[PDB]
Amino acid sequence: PNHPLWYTLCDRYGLYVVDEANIETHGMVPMNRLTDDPRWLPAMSERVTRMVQRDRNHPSVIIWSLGNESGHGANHDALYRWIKSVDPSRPVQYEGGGADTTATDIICPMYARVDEDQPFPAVPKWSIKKWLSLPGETRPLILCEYAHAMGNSLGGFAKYWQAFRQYPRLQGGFVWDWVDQSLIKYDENGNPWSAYGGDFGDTPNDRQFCM
Amino acid sequence: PNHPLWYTLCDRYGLYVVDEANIETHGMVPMNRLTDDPRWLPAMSERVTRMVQRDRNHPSVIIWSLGNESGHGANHDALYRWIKSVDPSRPVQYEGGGADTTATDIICPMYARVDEDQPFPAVPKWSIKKWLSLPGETRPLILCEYAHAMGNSLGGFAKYWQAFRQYPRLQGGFVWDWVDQSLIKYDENGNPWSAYGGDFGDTPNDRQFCM
Ligand code: NA
Ligand code: NA
Ligand code: NA
Ligand code: NA
Repeated sequence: PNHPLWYTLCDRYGLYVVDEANIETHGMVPMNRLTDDPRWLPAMSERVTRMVQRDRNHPSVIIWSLGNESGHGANHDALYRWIKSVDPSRPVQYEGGGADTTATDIICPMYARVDEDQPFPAVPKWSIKKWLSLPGETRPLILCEYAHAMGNSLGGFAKYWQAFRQYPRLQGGFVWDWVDQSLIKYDENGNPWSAYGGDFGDTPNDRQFCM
Repeated sequence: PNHPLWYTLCDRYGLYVVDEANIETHGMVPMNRLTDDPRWLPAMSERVTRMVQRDRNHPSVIIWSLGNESGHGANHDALYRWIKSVDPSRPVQYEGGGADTTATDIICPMYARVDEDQPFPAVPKWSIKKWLSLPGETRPLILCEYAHAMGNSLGGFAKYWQAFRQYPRLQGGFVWDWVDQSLIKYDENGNPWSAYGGDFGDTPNDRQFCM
């Protein structure tokens, strides 16, 4: 959840907002270790329910998200249902555990390609075109993350947009991401420069991957 | 319906057969002029019912077809239902009226392309990959006719097969077609040569389009 002013500005200027609970357990092995554990349901529930209680009157918020990169655990299903019950006005989405779980109203993969399949075990990233028509699948598809804009990037961006326009059920995506997470440091002469991971003596670090 | 021996041979040698009623009204304007007419329901019914009565015990027959290029009329819907009631063991397909009507269990277009839409009014031929995922669509897609093998042809054949293998619900198709419809004529020296439309003084005719 963002600073409260963000929603007011999105209401007034006009932007569709996905409001996302502060839950990410990416570094767990496996990713759902905490999210499939009922001992962690109370802490997770507060991050979801208190978001909804705060932001539910904002017209700019059109979709609730259960968080990010926390696998798919039973706690996700419980909290998916909680939202559906308390606020029927907004779809609920969540990408974890394969982007098309029972905890999402929208097929919301991250970095699924347009034409090329990436058949990872358990959590494949199918071509977005192929994903829509898998036996029994009926949901819309909007990428929660795509076209990773790191440095000299956005090659093949037009390929996504051609697909989006041709396929009714491909309804777009969210580019990753808006702004480089570089920080200002100062040299000997007091001149500013853009810094990334490791530049503060932080270790271990992931270097430029924050930009 | 074919010569009775054809089905015996397909039973014993092993080929899947689509058994198709002798109903084609292509030259009508519009194409469904007779098939939407209840006066023509009796004649149409006999061409469907008498085929099913004859061929229903052949294991090689796996799908029934209501005919070819007769648009989509209420007579098709009536006869689709007759077959489903009398023989639940086999799906029913029919391409007329846009390949995805209420008179077909299988999306069965003719010459729909792999990636390219052909958005004809009323009877569009969508990209096969796109067709599967149109809002609400759940049926398998098998082209009743594709890769028109006229003369020096079959360019782009590999594109269909790549798509068939990638997409579960793209379950193949039937090439058009097996054998040139050329006829033997003899010259002044009694030498045989291959003839087509117009070579018998038949007029009007469509020349080499039978090959
Ligand atoms: Na679209
Ligand atoms: Na990053
Ligand atoms: Na297939
Ligand atoms: Na022909």
